[PDB]
Amino acid sequence: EIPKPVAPAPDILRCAYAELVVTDLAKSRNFYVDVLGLHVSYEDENQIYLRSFEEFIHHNLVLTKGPVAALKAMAFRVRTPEDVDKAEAYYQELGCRTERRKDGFVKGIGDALRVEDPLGFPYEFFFETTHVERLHMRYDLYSAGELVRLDHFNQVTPDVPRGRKYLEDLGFRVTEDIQDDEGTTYAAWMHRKGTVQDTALTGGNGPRLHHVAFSTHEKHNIIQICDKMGALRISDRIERGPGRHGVSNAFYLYILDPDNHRIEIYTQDYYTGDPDNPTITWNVHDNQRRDWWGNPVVPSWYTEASKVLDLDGNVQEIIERTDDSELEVTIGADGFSFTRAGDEDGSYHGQASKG
Amino acid sequence: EIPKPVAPAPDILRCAYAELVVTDLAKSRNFYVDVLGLHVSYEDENQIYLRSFEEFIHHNLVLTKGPVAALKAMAFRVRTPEDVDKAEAYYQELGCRTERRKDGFVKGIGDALRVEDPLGFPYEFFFETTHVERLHMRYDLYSAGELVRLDHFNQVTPDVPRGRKYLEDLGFRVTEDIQDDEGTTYAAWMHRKGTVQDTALTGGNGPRLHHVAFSTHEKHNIIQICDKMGALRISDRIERGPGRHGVSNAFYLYILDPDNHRIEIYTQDYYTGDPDNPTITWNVHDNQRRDWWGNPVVPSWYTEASKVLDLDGNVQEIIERTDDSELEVTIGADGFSFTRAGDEDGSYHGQASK
Amino acid sequence: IPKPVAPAPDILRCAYAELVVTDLAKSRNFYVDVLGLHVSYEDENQIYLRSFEEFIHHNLVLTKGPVAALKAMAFRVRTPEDVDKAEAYYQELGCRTERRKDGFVKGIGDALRVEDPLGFPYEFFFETTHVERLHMRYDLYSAGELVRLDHFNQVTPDVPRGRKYLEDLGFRVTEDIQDDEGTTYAAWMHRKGTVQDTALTGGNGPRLHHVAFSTHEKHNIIQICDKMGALRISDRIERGPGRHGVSNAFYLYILDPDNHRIEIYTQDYYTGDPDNPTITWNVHDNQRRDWWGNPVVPSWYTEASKVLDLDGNVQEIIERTDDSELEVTIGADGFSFTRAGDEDGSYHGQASKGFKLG
Amino acid sequence: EIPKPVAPAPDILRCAYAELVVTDLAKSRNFYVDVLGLHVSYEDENQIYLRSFEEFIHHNLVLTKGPVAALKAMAFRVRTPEDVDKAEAYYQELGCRTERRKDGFVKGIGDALRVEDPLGFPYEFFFETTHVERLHMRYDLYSAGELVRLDHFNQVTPDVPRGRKYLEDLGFRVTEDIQDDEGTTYAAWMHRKGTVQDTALTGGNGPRLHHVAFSTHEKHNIIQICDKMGALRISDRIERGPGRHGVSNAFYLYILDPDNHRIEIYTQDYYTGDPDNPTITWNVHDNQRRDWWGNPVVPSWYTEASKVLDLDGNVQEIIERTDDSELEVTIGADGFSFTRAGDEDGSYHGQASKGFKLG
Ligand SMILES: O=[N+]([O-])c1ccc(O)c(O)c1
Ligand SMILES: [Ca+2]
Ligand SMILES: [Cl-]
Ligand SMILES: [Cl-]
Ligand SMILES: [Cl-]
Ligand SMILES: [Fe+2]
Ligand SMILES: [Fe+2]
Ligand SMILES: [Fe+2]
Ligand SMILES: [Fe+2]
Repeated sequence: EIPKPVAPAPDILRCAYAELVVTDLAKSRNFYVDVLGLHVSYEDENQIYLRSFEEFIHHNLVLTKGPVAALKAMAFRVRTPEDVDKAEAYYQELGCRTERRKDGFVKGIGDALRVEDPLGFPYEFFFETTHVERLHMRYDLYSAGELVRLDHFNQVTPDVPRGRKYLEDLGFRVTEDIQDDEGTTYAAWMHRKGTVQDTALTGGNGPRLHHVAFSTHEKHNIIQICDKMGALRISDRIERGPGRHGVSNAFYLYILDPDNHRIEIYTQDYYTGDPDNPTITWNVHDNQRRDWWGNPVVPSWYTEASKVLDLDGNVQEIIERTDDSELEVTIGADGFSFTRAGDEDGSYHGQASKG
Repeated sequence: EIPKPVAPAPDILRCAYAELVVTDLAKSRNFYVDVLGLHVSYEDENQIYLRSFEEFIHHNLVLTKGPVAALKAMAFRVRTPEDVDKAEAYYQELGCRTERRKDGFVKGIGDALRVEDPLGFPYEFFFETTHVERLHMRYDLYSAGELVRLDHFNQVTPDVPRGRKYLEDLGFRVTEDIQDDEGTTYAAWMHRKGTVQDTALTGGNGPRLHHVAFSTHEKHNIIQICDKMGALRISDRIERGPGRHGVSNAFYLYILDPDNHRIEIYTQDYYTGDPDNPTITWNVHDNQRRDWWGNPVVPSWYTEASKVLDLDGNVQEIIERTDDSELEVTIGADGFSFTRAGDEDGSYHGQASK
Repeated sequence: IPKPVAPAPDILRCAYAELVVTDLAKSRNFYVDVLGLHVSYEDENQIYLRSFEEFIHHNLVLTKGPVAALKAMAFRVRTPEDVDKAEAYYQELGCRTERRKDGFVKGIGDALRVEDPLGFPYEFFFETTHVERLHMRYDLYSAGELVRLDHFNQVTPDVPRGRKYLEDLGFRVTEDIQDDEGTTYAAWMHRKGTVQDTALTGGNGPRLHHVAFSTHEKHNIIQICDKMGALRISDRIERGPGRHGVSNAFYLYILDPDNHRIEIYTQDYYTGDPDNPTITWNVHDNQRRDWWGNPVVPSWYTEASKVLDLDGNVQEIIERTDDSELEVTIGADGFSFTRAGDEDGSYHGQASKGFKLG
Repeated sequence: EIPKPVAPAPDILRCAYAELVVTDLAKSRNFYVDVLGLHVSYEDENQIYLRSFEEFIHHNLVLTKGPVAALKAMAFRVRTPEDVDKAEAYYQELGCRTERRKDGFVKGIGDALRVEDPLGFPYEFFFETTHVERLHMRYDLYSAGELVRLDHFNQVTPDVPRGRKYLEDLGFRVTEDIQDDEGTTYAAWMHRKGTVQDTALTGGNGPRLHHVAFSTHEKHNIIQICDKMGALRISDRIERGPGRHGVSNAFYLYILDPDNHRIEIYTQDYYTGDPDNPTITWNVHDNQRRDWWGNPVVPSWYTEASKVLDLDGNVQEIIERTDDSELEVTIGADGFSFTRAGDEDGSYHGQASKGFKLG
């Protein structure tokens, strides 16, 4: 168990940006700018800084050329400059490795703290950031598939309860989770900004980054991303969806970038900002929990995820999950799922839904 | 081959309605009225007559209680009363069994001809029908999943070229098809009304009815049907989709009624009314041909379809396809498909996609 | 206008308009950069444009000239022989015709242009150069994509006279607007099984009221408005967006650099059955044009494009003598209602929603 | 100027519900339930309690039968029980009348404080509320026009800077405003929950309630409300819209209930939760500021609004605005608006846009 520090937690506003290491900056640019339409805040020969349509902070995504594709930092903005001090004291008490840079790690961010957190993830906390033109009314630029906000991160970690307690102490509130009747937790979702999630934990071998998620305005915008990928004859990079989630209630899609970093497109979850927001727990065998329409979850969604780096830029060692596997208990040879609890009709034994 | 009659073909306007035999009328009512929101044109203890939001003819669907669920008739509206006579002469010349009822087979249809067509399907041709309130501006009745038009039928038949030529002789024009390099035809789509299809042929054991399709206004209306089915905890009756079709370019969904009759929801195909409308042929191994996004086609979509009846109400015997199977050549053990022709990356062998 | 003995040509649909424009570059910016139409051909004299789902060569030809005007509204006919039928039909009507075996504009073959009995330059053709049908080119699809040509709309002074002539030509009336004293203000009529291929608006004419393009969805029309706001050209949004009464379509009217009016349109209904029910609206029904009762801007009733004769000269305007829709609905002596017979929700001497004429 | 109390401000979460007095409860029920599709939490012969599709607190709207239609309370939820005490101390320090009911003023609310605020508005602060079934996945109930959340209130008040400062001290941050070049503020928008607004100030004679706003998921849901009102032949109850706002960037519609209470339908504004969120100031003469497409703002939008009650249930006296009128300076006889700053072309002098004048 990760202890609760005496030191006060920093006041975290929201997920703000991810730094992803990519192997071929031009191929990555083509995906994120030409295919997906993200907006360039800054670029050079080593990095591309990208933002969503409604963003005013400098960026939501930094693509950094490197030898090994991986998550380098998942950054959360805090409420005040003093909250970066609070973050530093909090993680030091946790016994975590930290590094503070008054002029930032990436362009457009000022005083920033990176940490190797108790789950092995590279978290950044910052307040100071360079404001840019907020493009929210630039309908002359708006794409039929426009990505309008950064919504969340999702982390693969082997022990979900352990991670959950730590994030709650940090001020994240759990909104939804997946458990079974034998005391196992498979996943949890947790927030600061008053949507379903700013980050989320998926049970599995980790630390690995499961995905970064961007929002659209409407469901047809997600449909258009699929249609465009069909026209570009890259439909093989559509991993899963489009669908309606059970957990979160959002319309969604998962696609794969050139380094197999997974990107979710997401819209129309609900408000969670009240402190007694009702927590929703799904059973792992409920075939409407991940896709509300019962569409099967492809095995790659459970097994594949991105490496993460430590503060020296080296890949974190992966620790094996020993708790039961969501893949195995739902779609593996001895798995089970149901449509209606207690009804044999519409249940699946040893296979995925829909044939 | 089915020879072309010397008798002139009836002038067919469009698909108009289907009569489905159902085993439990109340359960079927629940599905078509309460889940799907179709509008009641007439009902009693034996039948429910239903129409879409924009329809002015009496109905687009008749649910008839009976012992064995099946298609009883797929009905096309013809241009004039005289076209019913032309239909009778045409099918008589083909040597088909016909039945003419001057006052109709179902309520709200007048003079009507039913035939056991050369592919074993029960076709009806009629002109006269009772007009009803056209609900196209009744937004006080509009559902979040509103079904707005009847769009098409899809028939399973063993020899697609044979059926295609017969339908061409009847004035249907092929818009799209699926073939391979060996010259096998797996499916064809063909129209009268100036959309992609009024009926369609799927290669397989037949005669069987693959589906009846209704359209929505927008893609979100199809999404809502899925969402509603999840809320009703009947997501197991979502068979395939939602998706974008390759063939037709329509946004689509397939669902299953209480007797396993398959219903497609469909929107936003394209205009085909010019007589030189370009015909599109897809390769059977193209994994974007059926679902443009490359999502796999579940085997039940290829293998399962509804029985059809003869004019006595008995189930039509089935003839097994001898041409190659689309299922087998794409997703079966010796099948394959591609994302990009000639590229092993994104190809699938002995396996479906994704 | 008498019904010829000669058979009418079999008309499939509206197919394209040729508009004369004064500044080709400014017109290009509007139709290509703002509206996203697709270039089939262009040079210093003309720009040929098509919608997303079209396979014929073009739906719009922009021709540089001194005086902005409609030069031709073109209908495609079913067979080559129907061009001969059109020629014989209009000759019997006593109309001026011109036949060009190799077309008037690029990508059209054998074509007949006529100065029709209402003074409009109609073209009939079958032969056209097929192009890449872009209907699945989602790599090109814009948030405001125009997917088809839907219809034309013509200003003419005597609507019944025009209606009868178009009925003889094979168009079928779907909807109209009349009053209780027997005046007709507008009529809509079709060949292709939608609400309209052309339409008549009562007023001084011949003038071209608009050309209409379709979108897939209502949000595509909303995006056009949003984009025009972002470009700071919201003053070129004339009217809308709205829901029509007549046609039931979602709509918008915008103005090109020469004030040619373009409608964007979606989700009208099927009309292909021969006994398709006609719908007649009362002129005082404030839901007939905008279903939500939003006021119809006066320019919509007064402004429209000049049309040319076959020499390229502007057609003389003939004044409407029947009552004016503007005057009887939104002028100082006008009225409209929300519910027939109800004073609540009625408007007298002004438009709906609190406005009078500017 | 309203002074900043020494006492700490309550921590306000969000707007939570309004109580509207209505004259004919059945007619009001038909509007809010049958026309608009709000979900009944409770009703009797005197009150109807309604919530939106995604709500889990007891209600977002209470309709209370009474002799004079008016706003009775605009209610904000606070973060903790202790924040109700803080609200009481805060308003007392401001010299405002307060009333505390341990078991609530309306059903499904617990310990609650109502106040006559410094602008004459009846505010409620509460934490405790009865949870109900959250209908957010009840797609079997979902309407083509479904109202999914309560979004905001909008208040008419004569002195916008005076109100703005008071609300800022209370912790609301201004996200957008409308000013001119002569020092006049015509309107301001301010939030707690991280959308553009939880409440808003519109310059005018007040206190009056301008509107209550509900959100939809998508723009087509707003269009459906319009379409349905046409089918019901109540298009005369569509006041303004649908449109795209400049301020807020939301797609919108304004409609009028049976007592002329104005309801906004709203979707797809942007995130404001960062504390340095950029404040956007529009010039009052910019004809894209209220409707981005330049559609004219109907004069009733500027002149009509609902009465508000004091804690005794009597109507609050109206105080006249002396600052310049947005109506007058934009669409009135000496008004002006532009499409492009400094361009005569597309400007409007002494009339509205798109060919209209004031009736
Ligand atoms: O591509 N296919 O799977 C198709 C295309 C159109 C259809 O109507 C259909 O039922 C199947
Ligand atoms: Ca000034
Ligand atoms: Cl999921
Ligand atoms: Cl109109
Ligand atoms: Cl506004
Ligand atoms: Fe996610
Ligand atoms: Fe189909
Ligand atoms: Fe039109
Ligand atoms: Fe508002």
